[PDB]
Amino acid sequence: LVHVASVEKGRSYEDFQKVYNAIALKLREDDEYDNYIGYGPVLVRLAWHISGTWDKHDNTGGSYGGTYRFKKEFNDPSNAGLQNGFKFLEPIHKEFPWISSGDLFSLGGVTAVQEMQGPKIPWRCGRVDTPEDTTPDNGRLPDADKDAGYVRTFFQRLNMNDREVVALMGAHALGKTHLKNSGYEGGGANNVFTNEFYLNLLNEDWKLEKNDANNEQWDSKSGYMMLPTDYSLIQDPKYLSIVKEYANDQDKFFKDFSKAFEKLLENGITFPKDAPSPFIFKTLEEQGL
Ligand code: HEM
Ligand SMILES: Nc1cccc2nccn12
Repeated sequence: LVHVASVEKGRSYEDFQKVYNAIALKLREDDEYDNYIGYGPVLVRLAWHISGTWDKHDNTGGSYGGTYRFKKEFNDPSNAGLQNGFKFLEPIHKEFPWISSGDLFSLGGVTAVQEMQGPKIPWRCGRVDTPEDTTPDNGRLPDADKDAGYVRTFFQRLNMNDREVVALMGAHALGKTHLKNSGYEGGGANNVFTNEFYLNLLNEDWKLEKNDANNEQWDSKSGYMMLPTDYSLIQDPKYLSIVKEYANDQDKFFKDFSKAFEKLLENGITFPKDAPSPFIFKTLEEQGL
């Protein structure tokens, strides 16, 4: 299976900046969502979930096909709550109906990270919608109740190494867990992209507690929470080294996150040699908008 990127006909950087802007403006406008978290965190999670179905072995899944639009994937139990991201993006897709579904979902995540003051994430267009029968089956996204060895093995399927996994998990500073979606609850209301996941892991007093869904999670009295898979990054010595690196170097985290996230969103895609270079979108702030 080769998935060759194909630029939406006649479109260039300025087209995609407009789409970016529309998402960014809606992020600013619809600020009440999820107890004033806003939609930034769920859009990042959406971009990851649409990409994280990829399997390096056969090139199935991945962002290219935009298959989250189909019911099998839309209704994956692992994707519970992402319907809110999809609804957010509906009027954007109405305004810009030429963009492919994969490009929109992935661009949503890029826009969210940047608008939340995260690193710039270079982004390439050209994902092409594929048919319903290309939708990957449920069960390719990771479980949260597991340990470091699970996390490490899981992410080999996505061709991610230890550094990539640890960098990517820093997105867990964002938003919160919701008992009705995942069987985990809490984490506060953060919508600023920082390296605080690593700082919190290292510096908080964590207790292993059961939540109201009868699942174990790690909680601190300050109101922070970590999944078992998050906490595994400080249980495993190789992950721990990396957690400490990012806790001590915000810029390095930003740079590594940006690379890993771009890679995640592009796994499975063949870019022709004469494809445009990745785009780096300006934030609303940078544009004076
Ligand atoms: C072992 C890997 C991972 C596991 C088990 C995991 C699990 C979860 C779970 C259970 C939630 C709560 C969902 C809810 O209840 O609404 C969640 C939220 C989130 N995850 Fe992950 N995740 C993982 C990796 C990632 C990666 C790689 C990213 C992005 C780079 C990501 C970004 C997020 C974001 C942004 C949220 C918050 C969404 C919201 O506030 O609505 N996670 N994650
Ligand atoms: N631990 C965790 C996982 C996913 C999202 C999130 N937000 C705050 C904490 N958190």
